[PDB]
Amino acid sequence: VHPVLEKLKAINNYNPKDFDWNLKNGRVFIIKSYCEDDIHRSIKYSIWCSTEHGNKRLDAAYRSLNGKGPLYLLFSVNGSGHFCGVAEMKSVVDYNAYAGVWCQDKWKGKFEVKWIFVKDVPNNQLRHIRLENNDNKPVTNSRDTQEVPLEKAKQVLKIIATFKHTTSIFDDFAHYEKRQEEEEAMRRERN
Repeated sequence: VHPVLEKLKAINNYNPKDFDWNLKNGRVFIIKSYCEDDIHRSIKYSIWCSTEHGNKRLDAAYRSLNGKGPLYLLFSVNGSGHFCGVAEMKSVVDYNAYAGVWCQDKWKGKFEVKWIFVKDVPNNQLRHIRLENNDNKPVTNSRDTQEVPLEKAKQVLKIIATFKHTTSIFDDFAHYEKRQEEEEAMRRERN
């Protein structure tokens, strides 16, 4: 286990056993990430960034929720065929600061997150749940920042929370540490 990840696991409480999936209120959105690298950076730095369109949608929902319930984010890397975890949105969107940690280097802005679940859940465990707000297409064919209606979100979160996973993005944390070192070395060589 890479020492950087060991410390993150020590300071956090990933994959809790008492998560309340029977949401009484709050709101739930799908996050469709470009790349595994972004998940690694988000876990390390507890920030996320979507496109300009996606950031505005998440900011508006977080602000309208007014702290009365949680806003959860269900993450899936594009092309992967699975979800890779769940985080809670923990701040308003900052539209002006570049985070400098995404595969899409051009993205401006960020918001704070708290990672709760970090676990791979195959799409075949969720594809039967359809979203009445996306003309009843499966939740697994959603685009980035698609909202999951509350009752469907309870079903999805129950499956994610209880799934006996075998793999997660933590498995090759060492690879992404090395990629970050190289990404940073490349920027230093430019300067």
